Amino acid sequence: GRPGVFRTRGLTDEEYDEFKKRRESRGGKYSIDDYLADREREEELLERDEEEAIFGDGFGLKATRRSRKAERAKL
Repeated sequence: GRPGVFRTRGLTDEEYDEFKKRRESRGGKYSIDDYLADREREEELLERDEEEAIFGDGFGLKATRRSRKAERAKL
């Protein structure tokens, strides 16, 4: 335990700028820990899933549906 009113963990200008933007989004009511919590997401979301076919056995979310053969695209 420590009396750290404002933490950082290791936020560079870019992460902090994002944080500022995100904090402005909250009208200033956005502490670093709120950011750090979603940062715990961002890093998880930084890799996997979006690389196609990681979020399960399929990749339908981002499947390249070219669909050049569709006489009835909407039924």
